[PDB]
Amino acid sequence: MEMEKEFEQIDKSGSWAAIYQDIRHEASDFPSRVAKLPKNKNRNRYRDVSPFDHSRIKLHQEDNDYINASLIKMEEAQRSYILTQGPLPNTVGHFWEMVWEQKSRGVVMLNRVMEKGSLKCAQYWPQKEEKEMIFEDTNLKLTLISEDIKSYYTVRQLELENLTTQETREILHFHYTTWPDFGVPESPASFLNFLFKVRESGSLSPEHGPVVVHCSAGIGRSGTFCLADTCLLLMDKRKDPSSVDIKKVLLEMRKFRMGLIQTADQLRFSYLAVIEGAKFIMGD
Repeated sequence: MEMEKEFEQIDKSGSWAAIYQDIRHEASDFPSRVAKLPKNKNRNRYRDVSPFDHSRIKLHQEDNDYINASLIKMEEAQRSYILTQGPLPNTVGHFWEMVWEQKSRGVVMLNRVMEKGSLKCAQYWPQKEEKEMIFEDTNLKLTLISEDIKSYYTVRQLELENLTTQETREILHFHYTTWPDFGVPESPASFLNFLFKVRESGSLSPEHGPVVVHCSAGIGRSGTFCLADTCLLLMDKRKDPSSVDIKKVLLEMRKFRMGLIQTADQLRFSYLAVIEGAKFIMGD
């Protein structure tokens, strides 16, 4: 069923809550035993959001290999993403350790450091060229190279140095700054414009490791980003673009991380973004 028609159908009948609850009922449940170990309580921002053991990212240290992050592997679309929580004060060094070990080219950030008067993630990158950051627990140096501030997003060039080997790499930070404190955006135009800028950079391409994407919990805004990307890529690839079923793709992605898409408003917005973004994918 053409999603666009399915869309008007749900909208006229006002069934978005009932659709979303079907998804929550059919979604996978797998064990997350490593996340719940007592030695990791201060590595988890929220008690009810954990990586499954089968898909979690492991740090390459013998000490404690745990970080609240998951590998979403999309086999038909040939895309992979790492979804993670906003870094905590005790995990900023683990975050950049992961970015290095997994060979990512880009980091995607969908939240502000402060929202609704409270801190949603640590200030984990440097704000001035001449004031670099050193993560002594994981032996890494991070320097701001350049900054391009636009109306709806900011792009930053960062240098990450492994102080153990003195290798350096360029990391691109893509920061969407205008998601509202409550609800979802009214039009998906600026979110789609942002997604295409990430694509154009090479950060989503198979010559690099998976992009790292995060919001506060790493499941809501972050889920919207990867669901919309994967769905548009499948409409490109398939003989019949109408065969792309957004609810089935979301359930496949939830085999890899719990809770992706947090509200019925986020579900609706994901439909809207795919429908509108298809009006370039099909040749316009």
